[PDB]
Amino acid sequence: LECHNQQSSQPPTTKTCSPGETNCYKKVWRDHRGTIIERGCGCPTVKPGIKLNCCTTDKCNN
Repeated sequence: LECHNQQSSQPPTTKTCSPGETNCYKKVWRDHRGTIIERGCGCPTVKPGIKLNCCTTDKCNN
């Protein structure tokens, strides 16, 4: 599996996940810096204050 890994509004990039990984994630929240989006491999738990999407196809987390 490859997923997108760039932050926020930066130009899209990608990485290959570790073997066995079937998830990509995108995670959006606000803090003192502004709005942050983090993208990568896997899928963390749902947390208050964070909008999370996890998807299972190449480059889906754009």
